[PDB]
Amino acid sequence: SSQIRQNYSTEVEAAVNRLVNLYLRASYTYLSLGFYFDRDDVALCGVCHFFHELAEEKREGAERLLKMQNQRGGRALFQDLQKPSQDEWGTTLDAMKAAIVLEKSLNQALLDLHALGSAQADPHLCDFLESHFLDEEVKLIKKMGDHLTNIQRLVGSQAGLGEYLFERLTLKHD
Amino acid sequence: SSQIRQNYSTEVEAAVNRLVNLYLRASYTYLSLGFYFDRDDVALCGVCHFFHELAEEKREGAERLLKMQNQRGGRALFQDLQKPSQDEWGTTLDAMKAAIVLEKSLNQALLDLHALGSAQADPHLCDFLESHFLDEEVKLIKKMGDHLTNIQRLVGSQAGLGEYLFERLTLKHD
Amino acid sequence: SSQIRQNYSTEVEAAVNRLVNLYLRASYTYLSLGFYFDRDDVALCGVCHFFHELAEEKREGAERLLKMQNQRGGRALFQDLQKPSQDEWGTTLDAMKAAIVLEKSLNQALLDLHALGSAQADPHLCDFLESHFLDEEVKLIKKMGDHLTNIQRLVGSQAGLGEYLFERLTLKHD
Amino acid sequence: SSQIRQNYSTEVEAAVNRLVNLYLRASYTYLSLGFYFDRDDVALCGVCHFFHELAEEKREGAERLLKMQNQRGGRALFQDLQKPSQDEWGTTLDAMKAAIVLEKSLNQALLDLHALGSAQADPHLCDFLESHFLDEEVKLIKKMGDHLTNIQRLVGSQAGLGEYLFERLTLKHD
Repeated sequence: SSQIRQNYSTEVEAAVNRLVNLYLRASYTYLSLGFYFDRDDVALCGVCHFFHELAEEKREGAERLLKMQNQRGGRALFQDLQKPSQDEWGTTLDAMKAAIVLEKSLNQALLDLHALGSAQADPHLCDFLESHFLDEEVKLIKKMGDHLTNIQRLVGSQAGLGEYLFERLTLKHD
Repeated sequence: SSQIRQNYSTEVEAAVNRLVNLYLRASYTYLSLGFYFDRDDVALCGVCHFFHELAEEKREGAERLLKMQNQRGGRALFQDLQKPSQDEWGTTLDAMKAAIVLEKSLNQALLDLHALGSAQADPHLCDFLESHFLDEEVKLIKKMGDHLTNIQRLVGSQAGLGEYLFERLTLKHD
Repeated sequence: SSQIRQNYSTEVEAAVNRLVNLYLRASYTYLSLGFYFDRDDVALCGVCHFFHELAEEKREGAERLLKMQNQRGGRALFQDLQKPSQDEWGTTLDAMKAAIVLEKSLNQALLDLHALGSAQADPHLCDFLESHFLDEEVKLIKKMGDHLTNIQRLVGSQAGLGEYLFERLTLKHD
Repeated sequence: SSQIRQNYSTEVEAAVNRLVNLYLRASYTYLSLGFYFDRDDVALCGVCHFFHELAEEKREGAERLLKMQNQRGGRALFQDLQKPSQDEWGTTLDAMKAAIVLEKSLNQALLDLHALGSAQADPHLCDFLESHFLDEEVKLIKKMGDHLTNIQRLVGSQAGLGEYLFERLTLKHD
């Protein structure tokens, strides 16, 4: 039961639970991506930090959604977290491409949820998705697109050299 | 007169004045609630601080609305402030129930005003109600619901003991 | 491929991947447990912190196992993460009971893996499970048993009061 | 004579002396490796620091083993230290390959000694090899495998450029 629920549709409640699952799944994908880059036959430190930072960001996003669910009087429902789509992620380029596709899918899910909030006249939901979701997604996708462009320019005829240099000079950590 | 008014409907201007009255009335209710808990035959310090903090928050909300009214070129109009609905507020439980009802009514007034802003295509109003009103209300109502649940679990067969313990261990101050 | 693998059986590699899944599943269970205690109709702050701290600990355990997998030249393989066994977790007592059962299952999985390491004559694995897994589990299970005993002594005839007091006086945070 | 020897087999005592010789020999190999990279016709600063750090680590390992030998009441016996297997070590890649082979041989000697300790029911020996030998070896071999992968990706068609960049950007010092 809840003593607090107000202007919070069952449709939005369900969509929020699905978005939690999508964020957690994204986090799990990023967990796998980072560890792949820590394989001794891959060994790109900076790429591990990049994807693991994202794993943490996605988990935090899910956690924020769950906090909001409870603030509104909705009820968290968890589903299975599907294993990531690949066991091996190819080159830094392949991985960054998969990451952009992943983010675009999360972004579309956010847009769909915002549209649902508008349809349900739920301005708190609208406000919430703004800060910490919509703008963060746009910024993250821009960063990934920038990375992709730099990775692509570094392939040329010497892909190994380019991959090393990108990790050394773009993906620094700490 | 005003030299600044732009995209600010008479409908919104009037609704903002009514919302100021509702916030001030809420502040007055909270003033009364707190002092009731300071009666020598009631004597629950933590409950006084809880409601008096809310009295201050509600007054600040009204003040923000009035500042916004002037920023938009609307004109403040004050009405009587109706005395609070009760002279005596019963138990901490009774009081917390009355407080939740009060807040839900303010929240509904905010939602009605946001809807009016949408209908009048007034995005500044929309932005304004977001921060410092909509999200604050949701958070406050969640806190009150949490309190209610804890108060309710403490009644059992020993209501006096439970009421004392809630004030001592949940409603600490300073 | 790997250029580093030495004395690391396929049996242990597979068992390590399964243990990663078990730790992640435990983390997910704890995520759900904590949020349940943040429902407005449950509202036990200290219990949320307790289970969320464990969610973090379990995720870190999985992460350590994955780091070790790569250090040994094994290959991480992720599987679905099964949703937690319950959507609603009952009383603090019910939850603490479920947590102890969960931990005992993880502990048994650690013991099974240590036995496999002994059978495969893999002392690095043996060393690894020692620190940060075996002793941490024993300590955690002891803490949970202590909590259970205290929760049980607090039920008596006044379960609501006891549940509140345990959260207030045992499960403090920060 | 000794007044302290307890549960310390002559087999383990002898194996410990042989392991001291292997560690010292490894240290000597690393001494040679580093100085080769300081030849004016080789001139790779970072590679000198990398191998000289290892020379120090291996000497310290031998010293720890000798301290333990005396703690157990065994008697140190030194043998000749065979000169390193090469006078000239080729490319950074050739050298890193030779280093991995060297480390794998030390690791195997540690595993053989741990097995002997198990066979002789000597848990102090078991404990000792754990910390500061077994786990350090695994970590070091993982680092070397990572280096090898990076060196290999940098060869491509421009080996000179790749060798310079690895030394500049991976093997920094101080």
